[PDB]
Amino acid sequence: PRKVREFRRREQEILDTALKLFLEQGEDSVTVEMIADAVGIGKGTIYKHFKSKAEIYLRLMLDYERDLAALFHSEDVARDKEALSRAYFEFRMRDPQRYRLFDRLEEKVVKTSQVPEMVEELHKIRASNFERLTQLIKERIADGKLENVPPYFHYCAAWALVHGAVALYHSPFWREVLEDQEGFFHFLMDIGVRMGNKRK
Amino acid sequence: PRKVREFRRREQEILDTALKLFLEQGEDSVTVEMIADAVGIGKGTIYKHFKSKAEIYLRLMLDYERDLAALFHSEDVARDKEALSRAYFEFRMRDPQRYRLFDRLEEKVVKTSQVPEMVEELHKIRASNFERLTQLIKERIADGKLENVPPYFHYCAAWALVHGAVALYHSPFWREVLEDQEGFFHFLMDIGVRMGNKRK
Repeated sequence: PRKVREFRRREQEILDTALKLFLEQGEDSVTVEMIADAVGIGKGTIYKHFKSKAEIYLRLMLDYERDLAALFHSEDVARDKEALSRAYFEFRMRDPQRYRLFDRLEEKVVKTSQVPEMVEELHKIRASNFERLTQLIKERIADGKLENVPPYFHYCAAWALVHGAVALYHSPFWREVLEDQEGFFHFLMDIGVRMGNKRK
Repeated sequence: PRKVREFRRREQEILDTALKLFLEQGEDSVTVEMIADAVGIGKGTIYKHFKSKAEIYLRLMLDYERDLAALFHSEDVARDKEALSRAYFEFRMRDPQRYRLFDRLEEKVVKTSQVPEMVEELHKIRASNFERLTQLIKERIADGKLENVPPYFHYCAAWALVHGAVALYHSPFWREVLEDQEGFFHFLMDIGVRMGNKRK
């Protein structure tokens, strides 16, 4: 499996390197040559790893859902809720600058020359994760922690917050909160986990 | 006297009439001529009370803040919290399409070199309202309701939600949330009043 493991290493750095390159400067402002030079493998191996620039885009967005999927222990026997729900909220807001980037890339790629094999593969896992989210809510309404209301009361709520906070970390002058301020983050985590919780 | 009250009818009604027209039709798709006929008076009549269409915009946004100002009963000594905290959120989300209308209207022409005589009054009234909000936040940490963290931790949360919900009340598929479910509102109300509260 040795020829395999160094393939995955080379491929991963190119993915980690590239993400900084889009997040730094600009999403459109990078090319394979910049990513090739940032890793220094001379624009030929990266070609073998990923055929096009757009392929890296979705491979990032695919892997983003793979980790959110991996966060969901996916086997729903007992296990601790809330804490997984916290791991959810921590995950959604961990890189608000990355969040808005991925929205741009889906709006970019899907309309313009989408490589649909990964786009159509993507929506499947996104809809698969959505199911696991609504499932996570139902188990939490069953225990009695969360309030007994339709699960789209909640999944829309958990969506409205995460959409607003990322809009906070972005639109105005709140560059104070964006960097450091781990007491707003863990405060914001407690906001989501305690959102809709029942009080007698 | 009797001579006074009839000024207020035209101004109030035409503004109340007009506000509905933008939300139904479009903010830019309407003109004073339609608004003159929507209540059925001469355009010349509207002209004396209100100068141009673009100026009509801010008088709504001013009155929206004028009512929010009146809501914070700094006149009153007692000062009932929580219900005022709900009255805040109830006020902010009662017309989420109007919030985006005012947000969109600010994004539109009024921001760029149009009737600034009215524009700076808004910032003054908005910044004055901001004071009463952060004041209400601090007073509620005094009682022990909110968690003891810097008082704009909460104003940032309460802003991120209200920005997300308005984006939800605007989300593509949610035509039910506005009129079918009145129980989603009271769900968010219990969410807002109980947002950031301290535990044992």
